[PDB]
Amino acid sequence: SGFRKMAFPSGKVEGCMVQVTCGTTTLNGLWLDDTVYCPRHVICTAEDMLNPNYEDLLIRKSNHSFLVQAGNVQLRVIGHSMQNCLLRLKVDTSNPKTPKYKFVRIQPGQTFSVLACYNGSPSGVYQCAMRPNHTIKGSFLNGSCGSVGFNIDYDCVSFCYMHHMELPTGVHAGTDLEGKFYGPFVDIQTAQAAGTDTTITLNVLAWLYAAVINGDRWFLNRFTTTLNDFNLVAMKYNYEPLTQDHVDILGPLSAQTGIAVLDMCAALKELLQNGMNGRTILGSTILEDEFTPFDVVRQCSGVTFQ
Ligand SMILES: O=C[C@H](Cc1cnc[nH]1)NC[C@H]1C[C@@H]2CCCC[C@H]2CN1C(=O)c1ccc(-c2ccccc2)cc1
Repeated sequence: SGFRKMAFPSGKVEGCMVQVTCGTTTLNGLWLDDTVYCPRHVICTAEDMLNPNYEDLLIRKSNHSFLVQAGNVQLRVIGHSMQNCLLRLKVDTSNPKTPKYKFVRIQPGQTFSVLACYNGSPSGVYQCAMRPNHTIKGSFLNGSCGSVGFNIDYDCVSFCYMHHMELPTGVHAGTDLEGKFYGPFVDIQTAQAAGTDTTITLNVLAWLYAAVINGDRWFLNRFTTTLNDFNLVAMKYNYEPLTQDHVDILGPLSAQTGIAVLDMCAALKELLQNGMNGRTILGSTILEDEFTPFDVVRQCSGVTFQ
């Protein structure tokens, strides 16, 4: 029993973190095979960041303008190219700890684990969701750029995030591993701000199913709702509209608990209208939205408690 935010074991990623230095900037890169991936702003000073031109900044560097460290070993760069917002550096050695892996662009609402690194050295791990406004509520200090996000299935690591910047509200933005930002953000130190965010409805429902699988049913009710009357209520409380594809996604959880997804939407609609009356769900006093349906099935018993 119990339900916690849970990150994937981080060993396979820890064996890929390195340190990358260009001039006086140092940050983290990701060493798979014979490439090292890192934020392309490692080639910038503080002042360049106001208005950089990366193409023009990069033609000015050589292979030996980049220093790559892996533990105590110096790795020798033999090639470099820019890919959108990342650099790929080719190094003279193939990472012997490279895991089976793939690169994925995750979609708002999905979750992943982040290995926070400083100077190529892993310091912590936590789980977070991609918000609808394309930020994440990370925990990151200066020097954490190049820290990655990932999911693990079987033995295969799906890398899906690289950390590039922190926004004024204290949220974090970054890219996939082909260098394309998540959201409307760019690697320029120019006024930028998180767009308004929304509660991830699919996840709240998934988490209410969790609560039922463990054995708690206090927040259910006798009512059902149409999809459409749900949404009139959802918008008013700044929840994402529920779509039929989100309803189909919840099928398995609906089936494990015998609660119909709309019936759960009526449960939620009533939670939104009345509060929780000082009660809790899975230990929380507030509706939680950073567990996906897949996160609930992965963590919960396949046998409902009742
Ligand atoms: O390496 C980590 C940081 C990101 C981060 C820090 N804390 C959590 N995450 N890298 C931020 C870098 C690069 C980034 C690229 C996108 C546009 C914003 C920049 C911000 N970065 C700077 O180098 C930077 C640091 C400090 C200031 C600053 C300091 C004092 C007053 C105003 C600005 C401006 C830029």
